[PDB]
Amino acid sequence: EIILLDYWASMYGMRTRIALEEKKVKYEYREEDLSNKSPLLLQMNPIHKKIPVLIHEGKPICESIIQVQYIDELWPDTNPILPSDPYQRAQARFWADYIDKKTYVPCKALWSESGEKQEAAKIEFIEVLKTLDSELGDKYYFGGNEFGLVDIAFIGFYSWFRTYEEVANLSIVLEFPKLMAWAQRCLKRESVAKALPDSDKVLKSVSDHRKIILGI
Amino acid sequence: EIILLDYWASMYGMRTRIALEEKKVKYEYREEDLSNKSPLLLQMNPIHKKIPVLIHEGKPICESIIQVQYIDELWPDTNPILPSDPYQRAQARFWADYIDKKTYVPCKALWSESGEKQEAAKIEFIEVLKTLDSELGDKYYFGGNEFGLVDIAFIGFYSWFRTYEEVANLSIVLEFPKLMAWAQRCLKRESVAKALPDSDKVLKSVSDHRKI
Ligand SMILES: [Mg+2]
Ligand SMILES: [Mg+2]
Repeated sequence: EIILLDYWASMYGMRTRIALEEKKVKYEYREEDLSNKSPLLLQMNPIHKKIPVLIHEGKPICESIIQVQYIDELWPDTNPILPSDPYQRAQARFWADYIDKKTYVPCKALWSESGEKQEAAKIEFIEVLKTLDSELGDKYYFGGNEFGLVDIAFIGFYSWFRTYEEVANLSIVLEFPKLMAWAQRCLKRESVAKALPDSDKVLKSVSDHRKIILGI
Repeated sequence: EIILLDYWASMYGMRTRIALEEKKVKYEYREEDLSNKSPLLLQMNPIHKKIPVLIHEGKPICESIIQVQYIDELWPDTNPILPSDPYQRAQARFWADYIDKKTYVPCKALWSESGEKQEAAKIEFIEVLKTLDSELGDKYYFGGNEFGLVDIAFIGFYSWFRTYEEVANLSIVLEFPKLMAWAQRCLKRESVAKALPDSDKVLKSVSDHRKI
């Protein structure tokens, strides 16, 4: 029994959706209402009370990158996610940690705010894009020749690029062609295609939120 | 060849010192001047430009919990740090992540700030202590019956407890006897005793810093 408590537009939740599909395991997806958290969510993640929460045989695993590693360790011989070499594994973890640190808090403001908070977030996210663009270099994947941990860690953001361009006046698609080509590569995988929502859907939802909540 | 670029009072650097000693590997420790970062530190950690940096055969590994895992994966059969069970390993990673997230900012503020910022830091750190005390429960170690990753992740903070008490007017020693007993347990390991600086030394350094 595997249950995933998640929110459709969460790029962090998408990571775990992708990991599960890479391993071809059957699981139950449960959509959470962020304004009305389920008792199960509160019971399983009492410390943070956030999605995604992975429940395996009644036991919770919290934090998306920890979930992905857990899934890779349980089914290591089916579409291995992490590298086998300890140094390369450390580098994968580093870049996944980088993405989390630079985006989870300082980038929610990209769509949920206007004014100075949004402006600060724009500067931060453009720096993230430049840094990852440089890290990718001319490789097919962040994992080198094969799809890996860091690819999973960032690909969900692709479904938000059009939103960031429209609500935060960012230029992403035309400015980072290497990243766009990388995303198109990843999108061909069934796990990724299944996990990522349509970009127009994300945009409509965020626009509606901004109109209703921010009056913008 | 193993080089560790570190700062003596960094509780994050202490983690990697402890892991290295747990594996009994020989390494070169290099003390960094935080106000004058070496060219080697900037070359090896261009993204964050912070200590600790572990250099192994000329290749950098950054971030202390990633360093500890790296060390454990290179020498897994000598004093294993992480659990062998994947679920237990996920929980260890969770609590190490919790510690990093909740402390990295509000513990700098404990000693480097005053006023509302320091008061806010005090509330956050007391919450951390209560949460970890609850998680430890009646176990000998965060790792259960044996010293493990989460123990390594938090034990360096012990060397700062006196500082937090004195500069932030916190009560820790009298309020968390289970955590105090846990720290005494950890201190019996040579790796931990070697890594943790004297509590009074940390306080003097911080006091001088606050004045100047
Ligand atoms: Mg690979
Ligand atoms: Mg153990």
